[PDB]
Amino acid sequence: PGLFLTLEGLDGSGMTTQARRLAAFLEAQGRPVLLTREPGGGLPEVRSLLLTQELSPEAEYLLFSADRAEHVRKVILPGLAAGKVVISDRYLDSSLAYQGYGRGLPLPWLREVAREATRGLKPRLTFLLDLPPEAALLGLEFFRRVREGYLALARAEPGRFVVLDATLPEEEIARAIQAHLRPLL
Amino acid sequence: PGLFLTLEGLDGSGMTTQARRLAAFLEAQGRPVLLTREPGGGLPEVRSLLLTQELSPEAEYLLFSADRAEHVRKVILPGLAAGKVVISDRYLDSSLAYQGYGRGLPLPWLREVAREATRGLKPRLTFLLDLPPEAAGLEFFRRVREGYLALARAEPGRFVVLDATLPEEEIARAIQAHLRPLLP
Repeated sequence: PGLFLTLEGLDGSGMTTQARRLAAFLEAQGRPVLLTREPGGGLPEVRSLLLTQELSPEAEYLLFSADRAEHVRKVILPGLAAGKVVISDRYLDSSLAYQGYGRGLPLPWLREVAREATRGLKPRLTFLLDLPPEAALLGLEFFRRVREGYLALARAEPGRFVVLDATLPEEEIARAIQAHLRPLL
Repeated sequence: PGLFLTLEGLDGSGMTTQARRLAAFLEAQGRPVLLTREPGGGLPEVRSLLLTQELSPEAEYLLFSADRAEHVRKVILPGLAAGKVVISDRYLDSSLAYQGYGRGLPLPWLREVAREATRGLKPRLTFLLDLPPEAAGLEFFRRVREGYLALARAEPGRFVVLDATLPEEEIARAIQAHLRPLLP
């Protein structure tokens, strides 16, 4: 059957740690799991470029989208087809937050592009690890737009987003995530 | 105000040669010219990623679009703003023909992606060098070749369809003939 779960938030919100703890939880339960991430899960070279290059928001988004399109087709959908729980550390909501709310691109266009890039694939649950930019493990105005952008996305889809306080101890966050996930297993 | 011109067609149709000769002709008319190309005129690294093995048509198109977005923004629009004739060896019609007609991606999606990527910028004229597909698998090239001709049928004022098998000098003179009413 397969279950698709994502993690989202600012860099340093503990997403990689929590994706690893979630994967381990599922391993403990005997449930096959695939852990993956964006950018780079589709086209690793995109990650390397976005690291080095200054690009227009449109070009940045379109590169992210290409990576995502490959990621969905070659990694995520085949994992789900095998009945795995697939966890992605970042997915489309990251582009919406950073390129949309952060860099100002219009959301309906972002979503139209994404419609064919993702083959319409949506996470069943998305865990947003919310904190102020100053708490992540001026220049801050961008990151505040992104943080508020994520909160905006979450309030628009309360049936998909679970918003957690990312400044809580690591173990407590993991237990909150497990609690939210248990009904879906 | 500038003038935006493109060349299109199958690879080996002589597009690069015609782009070059066109730039020369225009400079001889005292017109400043910017000669550019896709892929690579926006993000030269897109050429490596484009060769990625078994790349999905969607990913391929999105890669071309990223380069195209940077190309329009950083090269072509600033060129036009400076009053240059900008000639691009390939532009959006390349994606529509190859990724749309060839690889089967839906045209309306290709266009909606392109709307922001290109900021609606369209060439005044596009010279389509129509080449037999066996000269460019063959089934793919036949779709692409025919796809281009469909595009040209659909926008008959913008497209100038030329026989790629004619001598270079004849093609160049035909391009020159279509351009004279846009020059003083």
